[PDB]
Amino acid sequence: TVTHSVNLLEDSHNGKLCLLKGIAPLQLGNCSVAGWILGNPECELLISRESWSYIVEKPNPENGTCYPGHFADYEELREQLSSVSSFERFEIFPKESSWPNHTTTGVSASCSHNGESSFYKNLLWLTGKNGLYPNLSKSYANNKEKEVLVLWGVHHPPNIGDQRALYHTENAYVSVVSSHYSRKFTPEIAKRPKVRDQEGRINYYWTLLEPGDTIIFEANGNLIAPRYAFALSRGFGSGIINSNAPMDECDAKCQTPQGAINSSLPFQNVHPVTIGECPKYVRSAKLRMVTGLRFTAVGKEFNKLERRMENLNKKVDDGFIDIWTYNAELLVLLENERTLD
Amino acid sequence: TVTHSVNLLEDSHNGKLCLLKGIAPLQLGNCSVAGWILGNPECELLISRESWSYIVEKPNPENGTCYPGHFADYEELREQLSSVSSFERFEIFPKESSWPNHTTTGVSASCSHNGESSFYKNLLWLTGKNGLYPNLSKSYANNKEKEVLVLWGVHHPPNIGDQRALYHTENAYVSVVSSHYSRKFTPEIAKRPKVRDQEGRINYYWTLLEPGDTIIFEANGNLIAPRYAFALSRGFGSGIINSNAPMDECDAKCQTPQGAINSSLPFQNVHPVTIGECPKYVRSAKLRMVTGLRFTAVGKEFNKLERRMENLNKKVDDGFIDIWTYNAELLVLLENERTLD
Amino acid sequence: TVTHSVNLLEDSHNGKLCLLKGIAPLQLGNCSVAGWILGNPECELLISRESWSYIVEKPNPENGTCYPGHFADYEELREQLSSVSSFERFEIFPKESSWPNHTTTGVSASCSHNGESSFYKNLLWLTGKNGLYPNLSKSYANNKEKEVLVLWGVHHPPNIGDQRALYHTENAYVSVVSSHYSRKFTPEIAKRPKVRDQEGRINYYWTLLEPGDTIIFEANGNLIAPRYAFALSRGFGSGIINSNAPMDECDAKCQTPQGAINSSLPFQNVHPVTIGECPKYVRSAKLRMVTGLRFTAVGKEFNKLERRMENLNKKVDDGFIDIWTYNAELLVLLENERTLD
Ligand SMILES: *[C@@H]1O[C@H](CO)[C@@H](O[C@@H]2O[C@H](CO)[C@@H](O)[C@H](O)[C@H]2NC(C)=O)[C@H](O)[C@H]1NC(C)=O
Ligand SMILES: *[C@@H]1O[C@H](CO)[C@@H](O[C@@H]2O[C@H](CO)[C@@H](O)[C@H](O)[C@H]2NC(C)=O)[C@H](O)[C@H]1NC(C)=O
Ligand SMILES: *[C@@H]1O[C@H](CO)[C@@H](O[C@@H]2O[C@H](CO)[C@@H](O)[C@H](O)[C@H]2NC(C)=O)[C@H](O)[C@H]1NC(C)=O
Ligand SMILES: *[C@@H]1O[C@H](CO)[C@@H](O)[C@H](O)[C@H]1NC(C)=O
Ligand SMILES: *[C@@H]1O[C@H](CO)[C@@H](O)[C@H](O)[C@H]1NC(C)=O
Ligand SMILES: *[C@@H]1O[C@H](CO)[C@@H](O)[C@H](O)[C@H]1NC(C)=O
Ligand SMILES: *[C@@H]1O[C@H](CO)[C@@H](O)[C@H](O)[C@H]1NC(C)=O
Ligand SMILES: *[C@@H]1O[C@H](CO)[C@@H](O)[C@H](O)[C@H]1NC(C)=O
Ligand SMILES: *[C@@H]1O[C@H](CO)[C@@H](O)[C@H](O)[C@H]1NC(C)=O
Repeated sequence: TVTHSVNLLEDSHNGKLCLLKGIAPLQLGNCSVAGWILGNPECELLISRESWSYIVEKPNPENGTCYPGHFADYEELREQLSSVSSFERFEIFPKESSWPNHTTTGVSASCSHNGESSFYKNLLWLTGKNGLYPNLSKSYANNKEKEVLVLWGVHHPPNIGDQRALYHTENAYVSVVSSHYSRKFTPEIAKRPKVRDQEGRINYYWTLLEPGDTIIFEANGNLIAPRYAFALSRGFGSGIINSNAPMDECDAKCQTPQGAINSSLPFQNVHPVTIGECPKYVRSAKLRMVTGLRFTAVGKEFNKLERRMENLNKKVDDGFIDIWTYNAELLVLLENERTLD
Repeated sequence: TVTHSVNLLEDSHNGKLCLLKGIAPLQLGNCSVAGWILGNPECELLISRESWSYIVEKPNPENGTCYPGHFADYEELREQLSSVSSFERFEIFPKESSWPNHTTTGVSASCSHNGESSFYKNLLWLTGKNGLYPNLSKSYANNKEKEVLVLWGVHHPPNIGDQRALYHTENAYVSVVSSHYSRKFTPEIAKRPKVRDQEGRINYYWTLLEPGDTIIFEANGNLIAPRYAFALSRGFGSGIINSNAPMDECDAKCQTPQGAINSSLPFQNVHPVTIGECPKYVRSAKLRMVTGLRFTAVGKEFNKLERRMENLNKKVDDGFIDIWTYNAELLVLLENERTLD
Repeated sequence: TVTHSVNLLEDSHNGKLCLLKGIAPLQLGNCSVAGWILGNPECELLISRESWSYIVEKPNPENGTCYPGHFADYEELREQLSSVSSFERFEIFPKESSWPNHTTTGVSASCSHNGESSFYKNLLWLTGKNGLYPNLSKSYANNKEKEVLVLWGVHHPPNIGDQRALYHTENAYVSVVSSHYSRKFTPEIAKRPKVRDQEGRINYYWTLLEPGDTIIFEANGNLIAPRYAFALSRGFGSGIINSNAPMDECDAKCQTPQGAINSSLPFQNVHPVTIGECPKYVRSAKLRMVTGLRFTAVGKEFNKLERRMENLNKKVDDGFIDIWTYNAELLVLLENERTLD
């Protein structure tokens, strides 16, 4: 365009999910956030990962909720976990001593691992023993000085005989309480479409038990209790990135779902979603300054019933993306009009 | 302002709801979206309209929900239907063969047509027969390769005798299930203010059964079952316009609630809501460029309990409307300062 | 920077919560909005205040909900009350004649006043009498020509014996109905963490009964009925300000949580939240124009389960704050580049 000029825009991503500042992300792989937290057997991240720089999820992961059901506030949980830099996966309710008189080792084929029927690892499918499902009243007091992510579930069996078998009551209930949180779940029994060869459901629920707060579970049946929980360490700059790009042990300053960015420029256009010390996104292509003469992630953050939000958010993000872009162009269009003197 | 100048702003709307690209809108008239979908008798659009370019609703339509009650996620449904370019109204559950042993032809005065008591046309008010309301288990499998909008309802009668009469049970339930969607409704019996001379209620519910998914209804009473559903064809550019302006068989490129726009200009100010190839809205009035010398609809998108959203959305839309406007003015204010050379 | 210049930015707040246009705010003090509306005894604003220019709340007020429980749509109520310029606190259900055969004067230590156990003042804790809790069916018809804010509550006692004592039924219910509003509450009985030395809960509910609409309460127990309600007078410019700054009987044109603003300038940076005829916020510090040569409140508007909203709103507000700021700077940066001629 002119003899001397400087480009400000970076359009080249290394096409890989590098390290960030020398810390490594968490690759869920086939697994989704729901399976990871719940401990879907196919994930194997449980024992091995507790820290990262960012989380990596694939566009359409299939290994999430193995036993069909509704994961309440799934997207709110995603937004919670975006800011989690690390955590501690601890056995809030030890399987061995917490449930002496309840048949742990409830298992389903819908969650099979290596061919054998199994179940989530961070949860527990309680069932009666010796013909009893005695009322349970287990409690946990968050004394870890970090907010504790607790998971649990309620089994909505397909028929009354199944419930009578698992729990030996027709009219069971699940009560979960804390200092603020109070809720009661009754199982809904009904035949349903046979997802993953299973005709029942499990409703998955969660809450962030704050330090000092005490959470109580009461139940005469239908509880998928927690075996492990998570003590969360919040962190800025981290976040969740949806992508299927490969990784090497490259290190970078910025990261984006298509690839990392390792360049001094202020701007870029590969993708607005970004993590770390990164250039700022624009839609443009031609940011040249003459020197001579002649944010949050997106995509799965909202569910069916929230399409307003998405639209609104689509209206907002996209708006700003345009807005600043224009200004940026204008700024150079001004500056070139000036620095041509 | 100067000898030579070009105006960029269009402030003249033809005051009519023309055709768009030669396709005709859907004029609900007195009827609202709720009555249209539910099939409020006063609408008469059912047999006759299945396609359009945009939907037209009046500010305060009175012919919507004839039998009083809460239409769940009404606004979410509006946002769903904004993107519907057309659909197919089909008899998911034929009245004649789907309910052989249940008294169809339940009717109320609150939905009267031509003086005779009647009922919604896209719904069915089941009632017992021969002293029985046998449990029903009807199912539908979406094999139409398009997402299917299903409607239904639950009758909350004013008193226990009314329920015992209609359904011959005091403790009825309604279970609606799909691959994800699972829900259970119990009728709430109570005397209430006598809206449209009716002391009971009907809670209206809906869902988008995706292709291949199977929806099951179970009930021992209190079901207002569907007679017709809708297979949706999504479409960009379409949308919902709230207005009372008249129509002629004029054709236009753009449309707005006050009137259409047929002009080459890039900008305008008649209304931000617009459909089709349209000039872009601003608040301004004086966009002149010298050549010489000296989005989504709005208004009813949110309910009572969501006034944050509206405020937020009001904060956003109005913001951008201002923002760009300024820039536009600035752009000309700059350009005139330049093109005066 | 240059010999002649004018500053446009105001960075000095008087550090006090003055009057606005000569009208005085409402200082809740220790009390929060919830306690104020509910009538937490420690507030004493009830008899004495019904009008203001704005509301003042402290960052972490401790005197709100005295009897533990969930205040439904608390934040939506805050947003409702932001636009309330005044109201009329009237005894919708007179304690003396509305509940002849129900033991008013239910009291708890969790709401103690001056050492004596007491209870909210705008609510009523009904309890049985002479061994009966006869079904009640009290009603109110809004004939005040202003929307009426109604409050009520449901006692979820810690154990079945407590409920049997207060209400002499194990399976109570609370039905609240209006022309649109219909709802039913069943008490959930469970031992819980002993907040404010209380092991039960009260779920607080509200609604805006519009003029002409009739609200009906039905109950066989567990009702914390209303004693007073509020007829609301909407008003622009008013709002809610969260702060702990002191007050004098100073008068001002604008107000902000850190302090008032009394200055002619168009801009400022002390705080974006503002009330009244105020300069417009920016982040900047150096707005000088040469003449020579060389919105809504924020912070508590959303709850736990809504962190998307907050993020979104944080994304929006902060965005605009930046955006306009830039433009403003640009505008002067342009103008100085021009007015230096
Ligand atoms: C985990 O995902 C795998 C697939 O990624 C599931 O295994 C089977 O995958 C094939 C395709 O490779 C499907 O056709 C099968 O239907 C899958 N199995 C079943 C039983 O349907 C596996 O089921 C998933 N398991 C969990 C726990 O997520
Ligand atoms: C449809 O709306 C019409 C009015 O547009 C309703 O008919 C009556 O309208 C008059 C005013 O013209 C009202 O005073 C009456 O109260 C209305 N009827 C009743 C029974 O109140 C009609 O009821 C509506 N019907 C439906 C099914 O929407
Ligand atoms: C109102 O708030 C006061 C505190 O501002 C509460 O009174 C006690 O305050 C001290 C601290 O000054 C705490 O250590 C005590 O725990 C408080 N009392 C109790 C019983 O815990 C008072 O309880 C509050 N009351 C209401 C109705 O809000
Ligand atoms: C699922 O995970 C397994 C094990 O890592 C892998 O072999 C497979 O490729 C993954 N699924 C897909 C679609 O790649
Ligand atoms: C569990 O059951 C055994 C059965 O003998 C009993 O001895 C024991 O006390 C029970 N423990 C708990 C914690 O319920
Ligand atoms: C309602 O529809 C009827 C029939 O089209 C019409 O006569 C009437 O004018 C409509 N209502 C109003 C207020 O115009
Ligand atoms: C309906 O009832 C009739 C009564 O004789 C019975 O013959 C028939 O089998 C029933 N059909 C269904 C579908 O319930
Ligand atoms: C609570 O209110 C009382 C009475 O006005 C006051 O003495 C006390 O200082 C307030 N609390 C705090 C923390 O200031
Ligand atoms: C209240 O109870 C008394 C008991 O004698 C009875 O006389 C009176 O009719 C009752 N009133 C109401 C309103 O229930």
